Amino acid sequence: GSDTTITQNQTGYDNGYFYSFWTDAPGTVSMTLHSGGSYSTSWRNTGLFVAGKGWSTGGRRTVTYNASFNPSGNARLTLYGWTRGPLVSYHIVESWGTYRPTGTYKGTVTTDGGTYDIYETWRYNAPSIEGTRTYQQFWSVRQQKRTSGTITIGNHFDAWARAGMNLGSHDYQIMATEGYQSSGSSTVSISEGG
Repeated sequence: GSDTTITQNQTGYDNGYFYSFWTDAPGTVSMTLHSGGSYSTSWRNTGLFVAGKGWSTGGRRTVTYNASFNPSGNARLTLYGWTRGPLVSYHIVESWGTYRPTGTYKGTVTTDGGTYDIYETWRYNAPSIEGTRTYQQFWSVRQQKRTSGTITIGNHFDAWARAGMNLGSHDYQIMATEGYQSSGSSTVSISEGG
């Protein structure tokens, strides 16, 4: 055999790609690690989770992904990442389930054949790569859903910066499946390149 299925919070390297798996509802969600930059998830009556593959150090890299994205309920297909100093999490949302994420609207960016709404939100006393903290979240949310294509990440970072949304030093960067409650599955493949 050889793919590996995991169910407990962890990060690591699998098949040459960084991966992260996090949930507050152990036993209700799992992640299966495939060749290269690919993984699957499955969840049933879950709490909160985020899982994906990518890079332990994020940056402006152009990336291309392909996904099967099958949420029953609230979920997102996202290029997701973290920075420190300042501590920030960001989300480039390509698709979503029942709910389309929003926040304080700060403009749009048109890139990779689509137009994205830019938002800022704050999280208070929440889980983060630095423990329980209060910090900013940055968002680009596509105006129409898609489940494959290229993301020129630098274009998002630049647009955020024009709106005063400043990033710190990069920690990890993954093509993530995010979920809140309900059930579903995904299979996601990510790679550098256009």
